[PDB]
Amino acid sequence: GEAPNQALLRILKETEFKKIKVLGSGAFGTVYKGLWIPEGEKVKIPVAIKELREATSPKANKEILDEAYVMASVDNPHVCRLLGICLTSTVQLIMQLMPFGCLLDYVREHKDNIGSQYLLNWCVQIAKGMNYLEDRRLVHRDLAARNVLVKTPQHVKITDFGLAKLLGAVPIKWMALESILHRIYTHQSDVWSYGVTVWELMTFGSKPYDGIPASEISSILEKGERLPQPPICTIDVYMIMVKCWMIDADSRPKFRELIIEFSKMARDPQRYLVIQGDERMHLPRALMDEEDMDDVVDADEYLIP
Ligand SMILES: */C=C/C(=O)Nc1cccc(-n2c(=O)cc(C)c3cnc(Nc4ccc(N5CCN(C)CC5)cc4OC)nc32)c1
Repeated sequence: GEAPNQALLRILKETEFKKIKVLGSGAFGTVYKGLWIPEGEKVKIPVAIKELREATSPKANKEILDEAYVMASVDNPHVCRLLGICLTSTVQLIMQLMPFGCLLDYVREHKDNIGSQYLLNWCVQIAKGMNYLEDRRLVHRDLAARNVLVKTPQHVKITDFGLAKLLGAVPIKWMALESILHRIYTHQSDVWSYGVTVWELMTFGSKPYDGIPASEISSILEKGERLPQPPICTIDVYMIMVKCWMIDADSRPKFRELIIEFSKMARDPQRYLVIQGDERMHLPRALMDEEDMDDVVDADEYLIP
């Protein structure tokens, strides 16, 4: 029924990479900004290293390992890549560094400077990665603006696959109704989450259903209520979100369709999003935690035979 998964999982020596700074902390683990030099080859790769702070807990490791298994098995420009695993006292995940951080943080921080062309483009990129997930048959089960990371302001990537699962087999606000009521997840259910994600970007990081109980949420959706149209949004952009939130999953648009629609819009962005001073805005040595190296290469340019 299924093809063999012939992805390579790479084991790395601790000496190979160094941790420079702490990006985030808490719960099971903390993730570090880092530099990785691979073996014999003389290149330096910027990495995000995530490791379990609380030593080893036998229950805990399954989640970290599963994340690695899924990450290794994916190759796409708009999906985040796992370089290696380090089997120390604590399992360590070495991943490509997304220098500009969380997409959700980014829109909130830069809302004054984010143009329509960037927004439509981000929408296209997320759909492309998500469609790739669909080709895989993997389901994100947790797609949100928070789970998209930006490598350059013009290039974002889907992330947080730890909960990811194969088709067949909490972020209640992002969840589809079929997921809330019946714990059912499908690529189409994923599409609904994509719509909430699009809404977050359009609203520049606003919180959906703010001040609403999750307990409340199923009824509201059952009621047929949905998220409001964003001020920047034209009816054409808003309608796409609405289709994503339709109760009948098959009725909802496919990611492959979503890529098509957003691109057409991206072709003439001002028509579909109206934002004050759209024309004016601009969005971004240059390496941190090291002075020495100009041998740096992005993970993306670093390929493995
Ligand atoms: C979206 C919320 C969020 O903070 N997510 C987050 C926090 C910390 C680390 C990561 N994170 C990963 O979990 C996994 C990978 C692969 C990853 C890759 N690259 C980054 N880059 C990155 C994230 C966050 C930050 N900051 C620093 C400044 N601080 C105020 C905000 C968060 C910086 C950064 O690279 C500079 N993060 C990753 C995700």
